[PDB]
Amino acid sequence: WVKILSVVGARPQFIKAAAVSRVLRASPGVREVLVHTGQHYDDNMSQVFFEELEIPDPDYHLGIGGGTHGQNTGRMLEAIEGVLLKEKPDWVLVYGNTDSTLAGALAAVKLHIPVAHVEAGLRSFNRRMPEEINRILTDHASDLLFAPTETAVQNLLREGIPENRIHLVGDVMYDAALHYGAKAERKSRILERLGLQAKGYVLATIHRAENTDDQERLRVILEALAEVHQEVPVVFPVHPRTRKRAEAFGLGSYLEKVVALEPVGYLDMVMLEKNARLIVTDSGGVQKEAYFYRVPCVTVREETEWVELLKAEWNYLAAPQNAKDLALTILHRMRTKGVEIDLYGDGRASQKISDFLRKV
Amino acid sequence: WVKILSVVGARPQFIKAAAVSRVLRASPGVREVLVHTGQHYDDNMSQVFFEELEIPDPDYHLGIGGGTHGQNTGRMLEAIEGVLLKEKPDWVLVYGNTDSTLAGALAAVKLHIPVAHVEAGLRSFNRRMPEEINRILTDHASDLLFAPTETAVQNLLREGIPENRIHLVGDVMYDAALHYGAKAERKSRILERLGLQAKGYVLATIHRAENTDDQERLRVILEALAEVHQEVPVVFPVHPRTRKRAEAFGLGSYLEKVVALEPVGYLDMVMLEKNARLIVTDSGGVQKEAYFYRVPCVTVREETEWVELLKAEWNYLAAPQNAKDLALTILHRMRTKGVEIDLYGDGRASQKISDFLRKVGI
Ligand SMILES: CC(=O)N[C@H]1[C@@H](OP(=O)(O)OP(=O)(O)OC[C@H]2O[C@@H](n3ccc(=O)[nH]c3=O)[C@H](O)[C@@H]2O)O[C@H](C(=O)O)[C@@H](O)[C@@H]1NC(C)=O
Ligand SMILES: CC(=O)N[C@H]1[C@@H](OP(=O)(O)OP(=O)(O)OC[C@H]2O[C@@H](n3ccc(=O)[nH]c3=O)[C@H](O)[C@@H]2O)O[C@H](C(=O)O)[C@@H](O)[C@@H]1NC(C)=O
Ligand SMILES: O=c1ccn([C@@H]2O[C@H](COP(=O)(O)OP(=O)(O)O)[C@@H](O)[C@H]2O)c(=O)[nH]1
Ligand SMILES: O=c1ccn([C@@H]2O[C@H](COP(=O)(O)OP(=O)(O)O)[C@@H](O)[C@H]2O)c(=O)[nH]1
Ligand SMILES: [Cl-]
Ligand SMILES: [Cl-]
Repeated sequence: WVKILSVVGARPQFIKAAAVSRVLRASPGVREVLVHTGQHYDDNMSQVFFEELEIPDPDYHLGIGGGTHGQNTGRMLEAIEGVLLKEKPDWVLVYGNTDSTLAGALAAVKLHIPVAHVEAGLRSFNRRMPEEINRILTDHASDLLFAPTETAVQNLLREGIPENRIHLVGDVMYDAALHYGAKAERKSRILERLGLQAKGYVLATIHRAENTDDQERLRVILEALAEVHQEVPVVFPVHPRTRKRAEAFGLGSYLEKVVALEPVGYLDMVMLEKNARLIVTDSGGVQKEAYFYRVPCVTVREETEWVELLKAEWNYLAAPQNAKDLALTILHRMRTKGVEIDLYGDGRASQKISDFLRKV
Repeated sequence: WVKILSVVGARPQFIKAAAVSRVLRASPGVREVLVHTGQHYDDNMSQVFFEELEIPDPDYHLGIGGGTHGQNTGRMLEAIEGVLLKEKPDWVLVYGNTDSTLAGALAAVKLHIPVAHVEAGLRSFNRRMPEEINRILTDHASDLLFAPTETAVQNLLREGIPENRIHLVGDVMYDAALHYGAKAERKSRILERLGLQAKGYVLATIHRAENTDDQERLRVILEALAEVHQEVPVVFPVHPRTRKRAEAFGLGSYLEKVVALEPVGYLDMVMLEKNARLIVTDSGGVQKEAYFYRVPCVTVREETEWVELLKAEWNYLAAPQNAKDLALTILHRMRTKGVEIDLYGDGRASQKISDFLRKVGI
C-alpha cells in the first residue's frame, strides 16, 4: 500500500497525468490522490481533458489561477501544503515545468515527502525564461528524475545530480498518444466540422510568452501564417493568452485571415495533428506529437529542449524575425521529412515510472 | 544610478546585511531598499540588531512569520513580488538560507530581476534540512554567487553553475565581527551582569529544527547542558522556537539547571563568545564566530556546512544521541585548540561584493 499524490495545473500536465494515472490506477497497493491546482480553469483548457481522457475527478481543486507568478506560486505553495498535511502521501509526482510543478515540488520537500519529476532534465539554456527556472529548480528539488531523453539525462548529470536518482523512461506523452489514438479516430469529427481534407491544411499553435508578449514577434508570426494560408489553409487553435495579446496589439485581423479556433480537446488535436501536412508550433508537446505522426515540424523559437527532433530532421527552428522568411521556411519545410528513428520509448514510460516508484 | 534591494527576515540575515549595507551606503550610484519579511519579529530577535548594528529602518515590513513553510514562504513570495513590482530594483540581494531567502529569490527571478546570493554554495548534503533546500534552490536561482569558502565554490561548480557567476569573497560575518568588536567591548556589560569571568563558562545556543522538534533529542541536549553545568557554568541564550518547544514538551525545568537567558543582542553575544572557555552550538554563524575568537567549538549536529573548521580542529561534531556522551564530549573538547589558519578572508567581503554588484554590467 503506497500513496502517490499527483499535482497538475495545466493542459499538458493533464495529458501527462492521464497516462501515469491509468497505470497507477490498476497497480496493486497504490492509491493515487490527484490535486488540480486550478492554474488552467477554462473548460477548453482543463475539463475537456478530464472527460475525453477519462481522468478520475481530482480529490482536490485549489482553484488558483490567472495571477502573477508570485501570486499563483505563493498561493499554490500554501494550498498544496495544506493538502499534503492532510493526505500524507508517500510520493509527490509533479509534471512538466509550470509554477504548479514548482509549487508542488517545494510544498512537498519542506515536509520531507519524496518528490518525483515526470519529464525531468530538459534545458533551453536560456535562464531568462520562467520555464527554464522552473525546470532547473524542480529538478534540483526532486528525489527522482524521470528523464524522457538521453540529453535530459546528460543535462542532470552535468548539474551534479547522481546517476542513481535519474531514470531514462521515455516520454509519457507518447504513451498518451498511443493509448488515445483509437478513441480520437472514432470520436473526432473536426475535419468534418471544418470542411478540411486530410493532408489539406497546416496546423499551428503559438503561445510562448516570448512570442506573444512581444508585439513585433507576434506580428511576424501572424503575418507569416496569413501568407502561408494563401497557399495552404492554416488551422490555428489559438491559446487564450495568444488571443488576448493579438487583440490587444491590434493584430486580431490576421486571426480572421486563417482558420482560427478556440483551443480544442486532445481528441480533435490528435486528428488535426495526424492529418496536417505540416505543423508550425512553439509548443513542447506539439513538436513531439508532430514526430509521433511523421508530420514535418517547424518550431518558431530560437532553441528547443527536444534537440533530437532537429537532429532527426523532423523539426526545424525558425525564429520569428521576418514574416516573409518565416512564411517561406514553413512552405519549404512541408515537403521535407526526417530519418526513420524511434524516440521517446516504447509507449510504456508510465509503467517504468510505476515500477521505479513501487520499488524505490 | 543603481537600485539594490535587500531581502532580510531573520537575526543572522540582519547581521550579514549590516556589514554589506554599510559598504553599499558609502558607494556612489547605489541606492538601497531594505525589505524585512517579518520572519523574526520579537525585539530581541530583530529590533535590537537594527539598533546596535546601526542599520536604518526597513523601507518595507511585510509582517509575515510564525506559520508553516508553506504559509511563510508562500505569503513572502506574493508580498515580495509586490514590492519588487513597485521598486523595480536592478539587483535583489538575498542572504543565507531561510524561507525569506528563497521567497526573495523566487519573487525576483520570475520578474527577471538579477539575484545575488550572499553566502552561496554551502552544503550539508542533508535534504531533510529545510535550509539545504533553500540554499540549493537560491543558488540555482541566482545570477551572482558570493561564496565564503573554497568548499562552497566547489559545491557550486559541481552543480553545473558556471565559474563566471561564482566569486569567493569570504564571509561578511567576519567583516561584521571585525567592525563591531570595539563597540561590543566598549558597551557590553553582560559579563558584569551575569557575574562571569573570562574563561569561567561555556556558551550554548541550540535552535535547529532537527534538534528542537524531537522531544527526546532536545532532552538529550538540555540534560547534557545540565550535566556540563555542574563542572563549568553554562550560559544559554534560548531561541524562542527552542523555549517554546521546551515548554510544550514539558522540558522547561532543564533550563533552570543552567544560566538560561532570553536571546541577546550582537554586542552581548560577541562578549559572551569571546570570553567563553568553549562554545557548544547548532548555529551556523556561531561556529565561525567561535573560531574568530580562537575558542574551541562543539557542533551538536550530524554535519556542518563549515567543514574547514573540523579539519582545522577548531570544531568537533557531537550528534545528540546520548546525554552522558554529549556532556563528556563537551568537557573533553574544552581543553582543545585548532591549528593557526586564516579562514573567511580579510574582513572586506562586503567591499568585494559591492564592487561586483556595481561592475557586473547590463
Ligand atoms: C517550452 C515549455 O517549457 N513547454 C512546457 C509546457 O508544455 P507545452 O508547451 O507543450 O504546452 P501546450 O502546447 O499547452 O501543451 C501541449 C499539449 O496540449 C495539446 N493541445 C494543444 C493545443 C490545443 O488546442 N489542444 C490540445 O489538446 C497538445 O496535443 C499537447 O499534448 O508545459 C509542460 C508541462 O508543464 O507539462 C512542459 O512539459 C513543457 N516543457 C517542455 C520542455 O516541453
Ligand atoms: C545551519 C544553517 O543553515 N544556518 C543558517 C542560519 O544561520 P544561524 O544558524 O547562524 O542562525 P543564528 O544562530 O540564529 O544566527 C547566528 C548569529 O546570531 C547571533 N546571535 C545568536 C544568539 C544570540 O542570542 N544573539 C546573537 O546575536 C550570533 O552572534 C550570530 O552572528 O541562517 C542564516 C541566514 O539565513 O542568514 C544562514 O546564513 C545559515 N547558514 C549557514 C550555512 O550557516
Ligand atoms: O484556463 C485558462 C488558462 C490560462 N488562460 C490565460 O493564459 C494566461 C497564461 O496562463 P498560464 O497558466 O499558461 O501561465 P504560464 O504557465 O504560461 O506562466 C493566463 O494569465 C490567462 O490569461 C486563460 O485565459 N484560461
Ligand atoms: O521573533 C520570533 C521569531 C520566531 N519565533 C518562533 O520561532 C518559530 C520558528 O520561526 P521561523 O519559522 O522563522 O524559524 P527559526 O527562527 O526557528 O529558524 C516561529 O514559528 C515562532 O514560534 C518567535 O517566537 N519569535
Ligand atoms: Cl496553444
Ligand atoms: Cl539561538
